[PDB]
Amino acid sequence: MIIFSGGTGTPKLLDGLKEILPEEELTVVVNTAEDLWVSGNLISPDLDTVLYLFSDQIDRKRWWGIENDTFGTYERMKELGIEEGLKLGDRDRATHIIRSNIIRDGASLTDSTVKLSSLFGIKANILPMSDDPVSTYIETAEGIMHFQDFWIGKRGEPDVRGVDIRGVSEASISPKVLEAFEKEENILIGPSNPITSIGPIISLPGMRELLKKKKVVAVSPIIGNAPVSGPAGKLMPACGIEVSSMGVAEYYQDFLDVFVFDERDRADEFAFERLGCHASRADTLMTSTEKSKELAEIVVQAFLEH
Amino acid sequence: MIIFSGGTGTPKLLDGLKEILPEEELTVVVNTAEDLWVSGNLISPDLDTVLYLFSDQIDRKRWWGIENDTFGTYERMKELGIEEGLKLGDRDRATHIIRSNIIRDGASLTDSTVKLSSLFGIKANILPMSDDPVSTYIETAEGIMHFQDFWIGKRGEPDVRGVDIRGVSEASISPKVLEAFEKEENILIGPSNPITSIGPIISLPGMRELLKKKKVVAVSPIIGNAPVSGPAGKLMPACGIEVSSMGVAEYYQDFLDVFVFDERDRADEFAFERLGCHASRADTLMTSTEKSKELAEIVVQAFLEH
Repeated sequence: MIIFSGGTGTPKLLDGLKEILPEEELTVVVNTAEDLWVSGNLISPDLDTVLYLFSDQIDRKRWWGIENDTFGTYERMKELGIEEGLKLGDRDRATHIIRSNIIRDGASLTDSTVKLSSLFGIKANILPMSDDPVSTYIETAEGIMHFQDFWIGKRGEPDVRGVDIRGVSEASISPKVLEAFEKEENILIGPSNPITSIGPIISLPGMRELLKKKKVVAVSPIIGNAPVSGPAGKLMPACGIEVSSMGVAEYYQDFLDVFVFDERDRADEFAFERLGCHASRADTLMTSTEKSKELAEIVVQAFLEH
Repeated sequence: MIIFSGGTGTPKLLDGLKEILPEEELTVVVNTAEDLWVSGNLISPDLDTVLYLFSDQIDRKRWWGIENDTFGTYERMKELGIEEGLKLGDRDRATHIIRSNIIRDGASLTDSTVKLSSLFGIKANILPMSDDPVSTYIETAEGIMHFQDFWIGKRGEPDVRGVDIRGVSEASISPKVLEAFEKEENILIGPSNPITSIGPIISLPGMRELLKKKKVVAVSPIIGNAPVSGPAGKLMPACGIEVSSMGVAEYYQDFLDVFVFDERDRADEFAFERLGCHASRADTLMTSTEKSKELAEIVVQAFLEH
């Protein structure tokens, strides 16, 4: 199975999915539009969260970075009054370095990910959406900046007026992802930000037509009129998208077969049918692995049913 | 006073010199032929050792790196079986990052040294010999490799048959070093390897002729027929130079004015006179700060006696 992952939502679901399906059969296509070179090394946050999740080292408190990691370099630089831009732990930096040394030798982002997977003892097939650079810029009132500066540097406080994913049009779907699509038929879109987390992946050239030829299931990241977390509350409207389960559904309308939204919503299931997709409800608020596992089972059943 | 520094000998002597002269008056011109980009960031080992020595953070046990530094990142990669090429501490890596972010922004190695000096609160004037890239390669029976590969990777075991300082002829003396020379009259060559620690500096185009117009004092790094530490024993003969204080003096013959070698030698003062330089002996074996101080005093006396 192929899972489109980005943000913190999907990795939480993958946390449960990896408990009901053989790891080898799990192919995670990760968003790279957040990738940034920092302190000489490439940081692929969405790629690393999945790598750490599948290697039991993810920090389940923030759902990014390594559990109880040290910050020697980060602290020393802070004493000198220098800010790396994000809290880079020492063990986490090793991943950036190992990945970047591979890239500096000529290998691709996919190559480094495959290697990191072996080093971490991961059986799942973790792959970046593309081997090409893609960056997400948020057009706010205070000017145009990178997603990082906006979400981390500004705590997402600024007001968003637009979103720009640069390079996506010029990018190419990873060769190994196209290979996976050649042997797969089920695609799961995790409950993440449709604009900045998932959008980049589906925005790649040839992806929309590729999804149309497959069974696609998606889980709503919104439980009502606002997402469980993330800057989805601002980024979505700024793109002319209603912040609701119905909005997300309409967004994937072109290729969505099955949709799964939260119980609390209790929305017109007949309305979803109008969009051309079968919808069902479940508890999408994953407060623990067990809750994630229960949502993963409902999702699997969604693929099995006809 | 200007001091040419490289290796571990000169910084040990600087440790004593900074105790008997005002630090603001010490300008250190540092070797950069050992500089390497490692794990995404530039490492200038000779520059850093001096930076750490003048900021009271040098590790006096190995005379490189920071005292009681942590190795979170280094250890993590070791567990994964990946070697960076040398033991990089977390605090030390901060220095490489701060320096590299500056170079990445478009500034020079000298510019980054000025900034790091401010951050560290150093009064001494630390300058790299040149802003241009220079790399020391060691020609062995097993093949040609970088100094680091030979000294750290192979532990200095290979049989040395040649030394190649690449880029030195294309490199230029740092403009700030030329400016410092314009105002200085006394130049000191610390007791370091004359081939790879001092050699690169005096090999820069125009440097030799520049040294002739000044009062130069050198301290022999050889006691007897071998150096106190380092691979000078292999590198010197591999360049047709006899491993002795006399060999060192002949190497600097073109500009040496005063030579200081160890007492354990008792060599013909007529021999040195023939080379055109006043010579005297002293205990050049610096086993402690006090011994370095004692040797630094004799060195200052050498400049005073003229």
